[PDB]
Amino acid sequence: KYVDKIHIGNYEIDAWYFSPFPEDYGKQPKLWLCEYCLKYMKYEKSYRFHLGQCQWRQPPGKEIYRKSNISVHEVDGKDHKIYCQNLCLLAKLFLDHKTLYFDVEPFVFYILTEVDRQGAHIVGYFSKEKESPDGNNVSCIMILPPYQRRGYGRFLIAFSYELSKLESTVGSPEKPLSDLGKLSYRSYWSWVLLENLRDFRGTLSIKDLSQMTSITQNDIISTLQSLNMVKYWKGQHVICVTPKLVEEHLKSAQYKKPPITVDSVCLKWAPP
Ligand SMILES: O=C(NNS(=O)(=O)c1ccccc1)c1cccc(-c2ccccc2)c1F
Ligand SMILES: [Zn+2]
Repeated sequence: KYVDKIHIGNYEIDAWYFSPFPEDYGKQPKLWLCEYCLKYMKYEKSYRFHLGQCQWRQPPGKEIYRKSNISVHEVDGKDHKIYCQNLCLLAKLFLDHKTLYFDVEPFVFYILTEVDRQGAHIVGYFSKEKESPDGNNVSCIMILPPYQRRGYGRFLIAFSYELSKLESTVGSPEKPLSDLGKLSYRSYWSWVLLENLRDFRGTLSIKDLSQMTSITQNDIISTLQSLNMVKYWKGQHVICVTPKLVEEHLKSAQYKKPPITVDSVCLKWAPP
């Protein structure tokens, strides 16, 4: 009765939440999605027919990042409305709190793919308001279940701050965050701030760290509080840490997986 399982590419994936695909699509045992254009179909036969006809082998929009077989496409919701609506309905399967599926024109979408000889395979994405009155640099961020906890979420969160740096602005993801999203941001912020605290020593203020990382002062403070690296003096949070305590944190299992890194040399983008 609601969609509860999808087939996309070589994966079958169970749903986590309701998504408002048309009612008729929910009635089927599975929903079949083209992994390139994201069209959703009701039958294995209409899916197989589509696979032989469809000419897409990557997302639409512009490839703004490519390094080896990792790529990011920027897709404006006004230029590619149907693709973006399809992506939003797919994402809502895994996001409890996303509420926008059809009115995609105010958004830009950054689609992460991993490329082989067959084409560019969607891993996840994040959406971002073209104009955010609140300074949100991510609206929703979703990594499909088979790629979760494998470094792709870390890449996309880093990528989102790389755009913010290019815009000379700080940014924070729109709340509420998902459960995975919270853990992932907390770990990313800790990593970035600890690595900057290692490389300086260093007369870095919180404002300094915000300008260097595009992480907001508030998210830096809440992170530094969770690491017990801040003292408070007459109304001001101030950094307080030894080089050694910084290394103790970084030696921990959390920060030991080799990251897929965002190479600024491979990013092609300027503020619109
Ligand atoms: O994969 C993830 N994080 N794990 S990760 O290895 O990339 C990572 C992230 C940050 C720090 C360290 C490791 C990840 C990161 C952000 C969002 C989601 C997500 C949220 C709701 C529904 C579906 C997915 C994630 F799954
Ligand atoms: Zn297709």
